[PDB]
Amino acid sequence: SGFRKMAFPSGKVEGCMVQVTCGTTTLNGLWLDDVVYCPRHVICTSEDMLNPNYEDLLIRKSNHNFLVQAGNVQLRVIGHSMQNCVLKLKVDTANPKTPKYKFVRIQPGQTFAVLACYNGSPSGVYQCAMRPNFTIKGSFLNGSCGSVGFNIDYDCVSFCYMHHMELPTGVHAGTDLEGNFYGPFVDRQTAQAAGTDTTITVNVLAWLYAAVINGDRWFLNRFTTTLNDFNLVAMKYNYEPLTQDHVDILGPLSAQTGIAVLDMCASLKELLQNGMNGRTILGSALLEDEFTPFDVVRQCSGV
Amino acid sequence: SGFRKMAFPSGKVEGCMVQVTCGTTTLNGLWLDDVVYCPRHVICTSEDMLNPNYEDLLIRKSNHNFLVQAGNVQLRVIGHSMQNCVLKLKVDTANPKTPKYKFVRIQPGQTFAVLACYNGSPSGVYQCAMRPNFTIKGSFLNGSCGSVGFNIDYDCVSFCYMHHMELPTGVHAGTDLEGNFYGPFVDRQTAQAAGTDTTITVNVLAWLYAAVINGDRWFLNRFTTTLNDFNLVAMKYNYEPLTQDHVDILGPLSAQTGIAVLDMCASLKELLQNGMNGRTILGSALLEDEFTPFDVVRQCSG
Ligand SMILES: *[C@@](O)(CO)[C@H](C[C@@H]1CCNC1=O)NC(=O)[C@H](CC(C)C)NC(=O)c1cc2c(OC)cccc2[nH]1
Ligand SMILES: *[C@@](O)(CO)[C@H](C[C@@H]1CCNC1=O)NC(=O)[C@H](CC(C)C)NC(=O)c1cc2c(OC)cccc2[nH]1
Repeated sequence: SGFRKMAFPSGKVEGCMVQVTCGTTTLNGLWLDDVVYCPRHVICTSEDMLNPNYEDLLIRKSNHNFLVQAGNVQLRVIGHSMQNCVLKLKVDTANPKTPKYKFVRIQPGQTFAVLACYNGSPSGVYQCAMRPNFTIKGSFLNGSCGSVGFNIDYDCVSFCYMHHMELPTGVHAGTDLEGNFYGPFVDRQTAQAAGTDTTITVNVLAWLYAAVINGDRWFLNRFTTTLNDFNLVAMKYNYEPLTQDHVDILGPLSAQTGIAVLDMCASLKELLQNGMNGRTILGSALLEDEFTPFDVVRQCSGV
Repeated sequence: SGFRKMAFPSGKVEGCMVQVTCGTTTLNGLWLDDVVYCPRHVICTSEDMLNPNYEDLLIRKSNHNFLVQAGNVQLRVIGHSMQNCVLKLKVDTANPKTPKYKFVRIQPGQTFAVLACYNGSPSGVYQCAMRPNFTIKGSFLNGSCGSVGFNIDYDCVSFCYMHHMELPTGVHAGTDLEGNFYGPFVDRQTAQAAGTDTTITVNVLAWLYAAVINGDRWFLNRFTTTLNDFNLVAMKYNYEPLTQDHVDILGPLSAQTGIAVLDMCASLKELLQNGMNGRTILGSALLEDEFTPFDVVRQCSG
């Protein structure tokens, strides 16, 4: 038993992390087969980042302008190209530790593991959720760009995020591995705001089921609600709407606890209107929304 | 910026997890050099775990009774021994993925990464804090014994925890890599209770230093205190007493912010006696006690 935010093992990703340097600008790259993926703004200087014409700055660069370091060995760049905001550097050596992998664009509300790296060296790993406003609440410092987010299904690593930016509010923004940003952000040195953040309702419900499976039932109530009436209250409290697909996705958790999804909605409705009154749920004083139904099932099945 | 419960990358430990099976009992082992370490109760039968005499049980075991597998490849056992609650199985193959490592016994309050493992296959990694009552609030299922907790300094892996037991309350207990249980538990199929838990004072102070570093410093007062006066006060609010080592590992943060440790102790004392008065610290009205002074520096420095 027990329930904590838990990331997939990062070993298969650590073996792909490299360092990319152009001028006095350094960040992390991802080395899969004979191509290294990194944020394209590595080709910028301090002055270029204010408003960079990347296509312009890229044609003016030569292969030998890119220093790529895999641990202690230097990889030779034998070609370069740009796909959206991601620079792709072909190299003379294929990474022998390349795992079975795929590039996936994650949906808002879904979770992934983040391997924070600095100077091409892994530093830490933690779970994040792609929030509705397409930011993530991570822990990134200077030099963390190029760090990637991922999940692992059996032995296949699905890469879904590469880090680029920290917003003024302290949250973080990035691209998928095709170089497309999540959210309306742009890779220029400007202060950018995200859209209004909402709470991932299906995740809050799943996390409440995790509390019941771990013995916490104090928030339950005898009342029930309709899907529409719950959504009215949810939208009022800046919660994402709950769809029938979400109700279907919550089925297994409902069958294990014997609590109908719409019964848990009434319990969440009361929590939103009455509050927790100082009480805690699974140790938290706030309603947690960064656990997916999958995340919960994978720690609370059999308990 | 940003504060997360962050775990060390698990790759150096993933390459060391194996599966150990005796009869039908399977759990996880740690393969370092030519030795596999694992919980000794792997030699017990289902009905035998009520009050095992591990010394007699081991007498009835030979090298050929132990099935050690890295993946599906069997590692031949060429010797066996018992050290406290851990079994050391000498194997014929030295693990080529063995990292530079050491065995450490952590103190209550310190944090470490836990690599959840099942049938020798890593499944997840998360960060834990060793409670003052020698328990960790983790996520462990059937088959998780033998999973290890660890820290990584540069390229050295410091192993500090091997999982053994889930308590009736849902928290977990285990040993260091020398087989010595953290806390007053024993490897036996019985419901054992942990001592009443307390708040990790040293970590709360680290958290306050973190708030100061970020410009959130309303709680700094004009008082100071002796270490003894603070301890006696802290024990009345279910807070751990501080040691000399606790004062010492707050040194870097005290020097970074210019706030003497005992001045911050006096600030904490005020918060304990008078509450927060609706105010928040780093966006929360609850004082957090699962980040060590090192975790704070790592996430404010780099
Ligand atoms: C990468 O490491 C750059 O290689 C870096 C990521 C962080 C720095 C601190 N915390 C992080 O996660 N990314 C940046 O510095 C990006 C650069 C590219 C061009 C987008 N810039 C920002 O993240 C950024 C710029 C500004 C800003 O301007 C002026 C004003 C306010 C916030 C801000 N963030
Ligand atoms: C290991 O996997 C055993 O190999 C297993 C750990 C977990 C199982 C589920 N969640 C875990 O963390 N360990 C045990 O089952 C141990 C075996 C001991 C070391 C011999 N037993 C317990 O942890 C345990 C026993 C009892 C009990 O008795 C009866 C009564 C109440 C709780 C309890 N926990």
